[PDB]
Amino acid sequence: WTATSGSCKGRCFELQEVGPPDCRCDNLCKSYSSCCHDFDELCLKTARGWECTKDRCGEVRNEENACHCSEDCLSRGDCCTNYQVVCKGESHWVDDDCEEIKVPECPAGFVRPPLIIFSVDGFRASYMKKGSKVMPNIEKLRSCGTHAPYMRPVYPTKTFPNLYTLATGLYPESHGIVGNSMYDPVFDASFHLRGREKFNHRWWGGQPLWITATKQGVRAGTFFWSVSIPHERRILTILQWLSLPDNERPSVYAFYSEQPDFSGHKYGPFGPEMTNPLREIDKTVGQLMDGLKQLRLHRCVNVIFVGDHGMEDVTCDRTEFLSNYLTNVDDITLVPGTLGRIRAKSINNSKYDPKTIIAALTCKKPDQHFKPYMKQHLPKRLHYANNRRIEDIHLLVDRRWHVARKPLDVYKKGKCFFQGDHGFDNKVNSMQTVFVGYGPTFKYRTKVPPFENIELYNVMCDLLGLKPAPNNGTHGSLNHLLRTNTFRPTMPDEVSRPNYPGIMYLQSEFDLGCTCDDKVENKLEELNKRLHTKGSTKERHLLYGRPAVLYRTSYDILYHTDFESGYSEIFLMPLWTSYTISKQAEVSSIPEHLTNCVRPDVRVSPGFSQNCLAYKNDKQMSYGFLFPPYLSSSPEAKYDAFLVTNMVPMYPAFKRVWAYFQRVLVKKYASERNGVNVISGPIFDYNYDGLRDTEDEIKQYVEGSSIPVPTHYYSIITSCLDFTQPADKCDGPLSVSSFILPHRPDNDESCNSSEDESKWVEELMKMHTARVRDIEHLTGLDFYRKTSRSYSEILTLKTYLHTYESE
Ligand SMILES: *[C@@H]1O[C@H](CO)[C@@H](O[C@@H]2O[C@H](CO)[C@@H](O[C@@H]3O[C@H](CO[C@H]4O[C@H](CO)[C@@H](O)[C@H](O[C@H]5O[C@H](CO)[C@@H](O)[C@H](O)[C@@H]5O[C@H]5O[C@H](CO)[C@@H](O)[C@H](O)[C@@H]5O)[C@@H]4O)[C@@H](O)[C@H](O[C@H]4O[C@H](CO)[C@@H](O)[C@H](O)[C@@H]4O[C@H]4O[C@H](CO)[C@@H](O)[C@H](O)[C@@H]4O)[C@@H]3O)[C@H](O)[C@H]2NC(C)=O)[C@H](O)[C@H]1NC(C)=O
Ligand SMILES: CC(C)(C)c1cc(Cl)c(C#N)cc1OCc1n[nH]c2ncccc12
Ligand SMILES: [Ca+2]
Ligand SMILES: [Ca+2]
Ligand SMILES: [Cl-]
Ligand code: NA
Ligand code: NA
Ligand SMILES: [Zn+2]
Repeated sequence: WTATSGSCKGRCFELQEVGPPDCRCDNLCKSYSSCCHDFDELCLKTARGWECTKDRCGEVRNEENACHCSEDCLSRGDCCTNYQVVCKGESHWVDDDCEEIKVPECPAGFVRPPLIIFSVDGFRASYMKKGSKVMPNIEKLRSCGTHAPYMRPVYPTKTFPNLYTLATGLYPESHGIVGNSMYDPVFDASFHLRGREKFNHRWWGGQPLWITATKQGVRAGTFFWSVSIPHERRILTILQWLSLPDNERPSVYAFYSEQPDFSGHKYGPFGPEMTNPLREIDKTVGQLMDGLKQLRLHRCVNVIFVGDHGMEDVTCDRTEFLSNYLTNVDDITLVPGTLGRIRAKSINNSKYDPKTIIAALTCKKPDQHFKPYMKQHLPKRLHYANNRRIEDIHLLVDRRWHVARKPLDVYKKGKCFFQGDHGFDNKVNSMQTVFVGYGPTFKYRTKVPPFENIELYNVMCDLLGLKPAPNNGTHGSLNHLLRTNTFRPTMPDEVSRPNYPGIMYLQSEFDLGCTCDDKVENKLEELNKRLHTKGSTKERHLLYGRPAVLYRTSYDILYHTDFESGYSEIFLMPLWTSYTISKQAEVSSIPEHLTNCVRPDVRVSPGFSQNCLAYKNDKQMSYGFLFPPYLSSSPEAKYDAFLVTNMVPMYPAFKRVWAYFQRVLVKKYASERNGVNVISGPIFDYNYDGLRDTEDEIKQYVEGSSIPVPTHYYSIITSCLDFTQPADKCDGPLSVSSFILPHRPDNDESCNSSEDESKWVEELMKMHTARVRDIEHLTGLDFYRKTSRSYSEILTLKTYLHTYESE
């Protein structure tokens, strides 16, 4: 209940929320059906429109007008935004030449440059270029300020997940807004676009920027605007708040436009009808900047122009129906569209089986436009699993397509309405969105590389002098956007120092069940192999320092001619293995006599070694090697590759992937990149939280042993960004690509896996591309500790994702 017979007189767009049943005069009142009776009359005035004209100049103040052209309007803070242009001979902001803002130029009583976030729904990255002729205000922001060619959204590429990521720095799995629609089984409650449950605070995890600000003494404007408040009134309200007294005035503000998303759904991303919404958004930007200029704030305020996601061409005819695959289609609930989420219609049905649903949806039609996954098997770059609101079964839908339960869902919701949609995999080009920063704290005329929207919360906090709440950004990775206010991070401290074992065991102390045909015998070459086991080639194979171990554990550094490793006594395998392959390196085969060779490592105790008998007796599990025997520098060096300390457990199906990567792709990348340094290793993430498992979280071991089975294998492949220099003699910036491959007992994910590895393996590896940072979270390791580069630059490198999309 609301007692709507109080009044909004002098309270219009009040910042503090008053509690029921007292009637409200803030934005949200409309969305809650709780505004006072006179809210429209007093707070939503429209009389005479939004622009001054010559005949209104110097008018007598009429309080009914939407905005004012009277002499007193500047001091009242309520002129139409074009007032000084029409009445005082001033230029529009867009007509002024760009001049570098070297320092904030703020009115007295301004303690810090304010931040205004201008968010645009569905603003696809390529609009900046393709629409530039109709968006002069936006183009001036972009060209004069700091811009990226695009910004990567989070998955799913929907509105609420991305806007709340912008506000928190968190992945959807952590903040809780995992889609525009959700069921929470602990609450037994549903979240929808329509209606009232979406306002309950239990949906919204983390700490959004407005709360971070408020807790630290910085006042915030509203972030959520009711759909019926027109854009001109949103801008006027921001400008009015900016004229408040110092003690009352917010420092952070947000504007939101429902466009161009609204029209893009109807007409497609480049429909001819899209030109007008882009014109209109630009006009609104022009109003803001003109308004700021009137207040003498245009060289004081930092402005962020940012989108939530892009838009793709999607029509009703490109719909896959689960009714064409499953017999049991009425025993499931599907969350449909540009992603699929499946759960049981009834939790009383004990004949519901996820395995049989997945199998009925796997590779059933030759041009099938979706792929089913258990959520823990989704590419780790998506970070889309660790939330009870994300259903166990997930469908990744091909760009340009939808998935639905039955045809009737599409025509009874029989002809097609829509031509655009979004929600797809966040690496897809059409889903990419925009970032522009303009103001005293941003750089002048500066282009920066594409980056992820999870990074922006930290920067917004830096722009406002706030300490960010714990989040998924990597604070410092965006310092290159900023003139000043940089955050100066330090490297994390190493927690565990390594042991450096020498030769401590005789061959006969081992009873591992391993064989090797290696009884094959010189003081020239005897001292030389000794130097290699003490680390004489380490400078070649460990280019960026050894990774630091950031948790408590017991591990050994092991040196060899061709590779170096950090060997875990707890997990009985390397945490990491590092090696460099020059452009000139040669690929050889595993000699016939060494096919089943595994050799005891006399530096490492039997008790902390793997054994071959375990693999013999585990009928499902085989083994691979981290440093590949195929890339040995010489016949004699190859024996090192067969050490028991270089062995890792591998399903035969996965060994097909791994063998092709090692035998073919590494050498290909070395030829293309002019050498590469490779770091490879295992990952254990049995609870799919994106974070390194402790020993007691491991769910699977090689049968009859304490050898833990990795969930994933990673590689980090580094070279010189200037590819005219070899990877091992690089003077400047680095270039990286990485992956986190799921360690699966089948290749069901790859529908073409019966074919030669040259037709499917690289495609798999591209799907599972990763950031170095993702591998850091999953391993508790810290890479690139010893380079010549600035730490901020290295942080940027660690956040890079190699996407494999063209332009
Ligand atoms: C991305 O960045 C984020 C933020 O940095 C990272 O998330 C953090 O990860 C930490 C480790 O997983 C985690 O720390 C835990 O916090 C517990 C207290 O949690 C509450 O308080 C915080 C602080 O205000 C709050 O933010 C939390 O909010 C979550 O939950 C509510 C709903 O309940 C949601 O509104 C919200 O969206 C959020 O949900 C997300 O996180 C939770 C986990 O907290 C997930 O379950 C959800 O699916 C969702 O992803 C909480 O309200 C604390 O109690 C934990 O302590 C246990 O573990 C320690 C280890 O040191 C152990 O010593 C203790 O014994 C203790 O164990 C006891 O509980 C166990 C489980 O009940 C039990 O088995 C034991 O036997 C013990 O009884 C733990 O420290 C931190 O909360 C989150 N923060 C957020 C915001 O998500 C994320 O990791 C980053 N991602 C990547 C990939 O890097
Ligand atoms: C989390 C939240 C959605 C409040 C949000 C976050 C940020 Cl960071 C911004 C910014 N800039 C805007 C935000 O909301 C804008 C908004 N208003 N009205 C809407 N209606 C439908 C959909 C979105 C909106
Ligand atoms: Ca949106
Ligand atoms: Ca884990
Ligand atoms: Cl109302
Ligand atoms: Na086996
Ligand atoms: Na297959
Ligand atoms: Zn949309």
